[PDB]
Amino acid sequence: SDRYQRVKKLGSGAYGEVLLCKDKLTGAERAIKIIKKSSVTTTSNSGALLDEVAVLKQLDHPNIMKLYEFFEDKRNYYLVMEVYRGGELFDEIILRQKFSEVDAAVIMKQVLSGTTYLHKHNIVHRDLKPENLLLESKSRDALIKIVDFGLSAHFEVGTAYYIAPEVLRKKYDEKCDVWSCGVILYILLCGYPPFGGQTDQEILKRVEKGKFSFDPPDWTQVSDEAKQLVKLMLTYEPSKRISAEEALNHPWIVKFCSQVGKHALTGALGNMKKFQSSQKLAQAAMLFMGSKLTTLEETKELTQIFRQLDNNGDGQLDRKELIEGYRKLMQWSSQIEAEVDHILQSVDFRNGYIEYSEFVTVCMDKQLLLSRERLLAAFQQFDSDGSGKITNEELGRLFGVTEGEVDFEEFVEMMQKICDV
Ligand SMILES: CCN(CC)CCNC(=O)c1c(C)[nH]c(/C=C2\C(=O)Nc3ccc(Cl)cc32)c1C
Ligand SMILES: [Mg+2]
Repeated sequence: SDRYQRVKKLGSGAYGEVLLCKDKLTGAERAIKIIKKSSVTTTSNSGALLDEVAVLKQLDHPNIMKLYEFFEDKRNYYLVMEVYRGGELFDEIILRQKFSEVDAAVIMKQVLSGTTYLHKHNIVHRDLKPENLLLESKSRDALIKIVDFGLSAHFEVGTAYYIAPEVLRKKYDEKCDVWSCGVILYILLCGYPPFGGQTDQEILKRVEKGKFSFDPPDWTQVSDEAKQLVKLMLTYEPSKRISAEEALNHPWIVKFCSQVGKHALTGALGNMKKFQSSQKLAQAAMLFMGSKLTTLEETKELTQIFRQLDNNGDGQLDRKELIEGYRKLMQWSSQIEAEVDHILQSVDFRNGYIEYSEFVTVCMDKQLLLSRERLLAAFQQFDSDGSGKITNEELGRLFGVTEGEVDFEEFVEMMQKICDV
């Protein structure tokens, strides 16, 4: 009943899910965020909201996400945005064999130019983090695109490393983005966050205290200009913190963007590889457990659905009935659903009238088997030593940010049984 055809989920953003969709008109792919109106409280009014939307539609900067369309109906708001296929910035950094302060400045000039442009348009990101730094494509010269900013003044519904102390007190302005930028920069220069901890609670307590250091051996050979910039961006008092524009024009950016010898960041890069891979493995594990719970829920639900459609109570359904049941699971357009059911009837199978419980298992086993192969990818990027095992300590960092050795098979079993316990 619209213009877009859903292809798949890309992931999550502030206030809702982001779907890869096909524009039926031109065939072009778009990233579409859906904000379910029930999931938000409006803290302003429709005119104020639509005013920001009009500003968001006008943003045209090389380092800033483009917004094509904003529309709505009774249930949802829809934001139609560009798809970026270069991946997250830090996932690309950790593929490198070398990294210098020049490289760090070339990155930060882009982040700071975009952030300066947002602030000039009175737009605040408010949750700026590396995952919101997307490479536009796989092109060699791909630009960093900042995504997911805006709308914080209009809606109310890891990431703890990047949050300004004033945001924790819910009394902030655009200066909060400068702090997040300063955290990202700190990590670029030494490879670990300035405010650490094993849990969100621990991290945030360090954030609110506001103390950090430039420790040896990491910070020894870092330029005086870089440390000064970090200090200015991580100034505790928002009113005394430098602006995005002043950071952009800071001597460190000017000096290092005019060009890797005297200012290599080899140790930083090694740390970043460990930092990013462990973060991505925690994320993958959370998503896997997330998927396992959803699969068990939808299993029981689809069984109840099919049971109601089973008029004679023989535990069997034909193709058309199966489709009707699949439709009802989504409710808890028709052209796409028939494909998934038919492709699922391949393993199910000829007779035309099948036991729906078998359809249920085969349907969800394909969900569980798909979940593993996504966790596996993250496990492989994490497995920097040749062991193919995760230690109890590494596993402690994982579960301690989630809710003497173990291989991938044992790891999966440890998580699937945790979804039972
Ligand atoms: C479970 C792994 N999953 C892949 C399905 C997460 C990895 N992310 C993506 O593949 C992805 C891609 C290719 N693009 C995006 C997100 C985009 C995107 O491409 N454009 C865009 C604009 C605004 C906002 Cl808020 C978010 C986005 C994402 C999250
Ligand atoms: Mg029947």
